[PDB]
Parts: sequence; structure tokens; C-alpha cells
Amino acid sequence: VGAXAXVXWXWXWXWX
Amino acid sequence: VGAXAXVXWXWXWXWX
Repeated sequence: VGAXAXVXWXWXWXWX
Repeated sequence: VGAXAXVXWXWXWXWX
């Protein structure tokens, strides 16, 4: 969970 | 991978 790649913001899931 | 919780920086693994 956070900023980068995964869940949160950037790549993967949620936002960015 | 990134900033927050997981691999990278903050909580979990690597740094922070």
C-alpha cells in the first residue's frame, strides 16, 4: 500500500 | 514496490 507500484497511487490498483 | 508499506521505503522491507 502506497506510492509506486501495488495498491494506492502510480501503477497497479486504485489511482495514478 | 515503492514508498509506504511493502518493499522499498517506510514499513515492511528494504528501507525507512
